This record gives sequence, structure tokens and C-alpha cells, in this order.
Amino acid sequence: SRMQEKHMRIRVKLLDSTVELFDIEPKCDGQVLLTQVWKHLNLIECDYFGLEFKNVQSYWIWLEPMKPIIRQVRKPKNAVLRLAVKFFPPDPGQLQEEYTRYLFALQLKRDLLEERLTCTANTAALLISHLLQSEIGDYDETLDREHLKANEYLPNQEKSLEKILDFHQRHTGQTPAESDFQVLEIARKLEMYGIRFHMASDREGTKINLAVSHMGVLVFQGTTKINTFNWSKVRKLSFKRKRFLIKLHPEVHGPYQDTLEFLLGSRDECKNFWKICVEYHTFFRL
Repeated sequence: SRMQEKHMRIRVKLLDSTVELFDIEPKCDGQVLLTQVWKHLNLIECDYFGLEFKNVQSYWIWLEPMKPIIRQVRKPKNAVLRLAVKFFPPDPGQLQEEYTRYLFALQLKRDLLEERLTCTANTAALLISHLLQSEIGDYDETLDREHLKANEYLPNQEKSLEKILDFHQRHTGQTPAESDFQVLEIARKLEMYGIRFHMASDREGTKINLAVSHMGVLVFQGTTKINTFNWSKVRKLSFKRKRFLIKLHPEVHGPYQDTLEFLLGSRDECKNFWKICVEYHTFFRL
């Protein structure tokens, strides 16, 4: 006999791609699972992190700490979630623990592989060369080529093999911590560092990509950044159905207007973007 409810088995894909299994009562709030994961990892700076899952609409959503797990994931038999950085600070090299910096380097590795973190060809190759130094150590042509055959860093990485090898040869003797630090140093200056797009349209019907960062709410047209609504200028964030509302400094040359509106693809996509913006503001401001 059991004095607890039957537990659900949840697979958690970690940042190194290993999978750990966690058994939890479906009615438990997300925090229960989050804390088991932080313990398994001995992750001190856990406030930067979350667990995410992919919905039927194929987009990633964050596990909420104060809602029952079963109501969020819905799959009693095989819930799968993955560890991810939620909050990207401007200077991750200044994170307090080597372990946290290690996890951030792994996150950036994933964002490069998944084509979220974009950059010039040489810069991508340089990033990968430091990732190689951290994982397999000093350059050797055979060791590098065999590793790159069995481990993916970028789609069509073979195009950049020569550049990757060339840069790796420069990193002789560098430790994994040094290598992670270099990954963070290179990545943090990239326009796409920590960026996840949420598709929307503006007042004129132009298709844009919304994002949020430690600096504020961001607007991209295609891949080009066209606005930064800095937190200091943001008075309120709201949403109604598919509409995302930013209350901001008013326009100078027009009848008084303090609010910009963007239309997302659905109520829930809108709500999810609103949520991450509010969370970013709380994390990085006051």
C-alpha cells in the first residue's frame, strides 16, 4: 500500500544531453520538480534556469513553479522537459560559479546548433573551437575530425571544418574553465545572444519578431533589430487576447499616445510572451 499518490515519470534532458528520470506526484507544483533538478545538479545559481517543454504547436514553453505539473504537461506516461537558461545576463563570465559558466557555455552550444544564436562564419568556427578545447582538449587533427563526425555543433558544420581546426590549434593548453569563459566572452557581444523570437505584427501590419532581454523589449524585422524599448521607458506591460501592449514614453508629434500594440499569433502565444517579459523585468530591474 501507498500513502502517496501514484507518481508520474518525467524525463529531464540536461544541457549535456544526458537524461535523468524524476518521479513526482502530478499534483505537485512545478517547484517540486525544479528543486529536485537543482539538487541532482547541485546548481547554486539556479535562479537563471528553468525547465521547458515543446507543445503541440511545436514552440517551447516554461514550466511554471506555482502551478501543478500535470496541468501543464498533460502526458502522465511520458512527460519530457529540458534544462535551459531562462535569464541571460549581459556578463555571464561574472556568474559566481565555474559550474554555472559551464552550463551557460553548453546552452550557447545548443543555441548555435539549433540556429538560434547566429553570427559570422568565422565567429561560429571560433566558438566551436573553444567548445572543442573544453571537451576534448588540445588540438589533434584525427581526434578533432573523429569527434566532429560523431558530435554535431552546427548544421552543415563540414563547411567550416578547416576554420574550426585552424582556430582550435591556437588554444594549446587552455583549461575547460578558460575555454568556457572564452565562449561566454564571444557570445555575449552577439546581437542574438539570449534571443528567442516571437512572431507578431505591428500597427501597420508589418511582420516583426518580438524578443526580450536584460535591456528591455526588443523588435526585430526579419533578423534586423529595429527597436529597443529599454526598461527605464516601460511603464506597464499588458496583454488582451492576441494583443501585446507596451505602455511607454508618449510620442512627441501626435495626439497623446503612450501605448504600442503588437498582434501575436494566438492568445496563448501572446500570454506566454507577456509572461517572459514580466519575468525579465522583475529579474533584471529593481
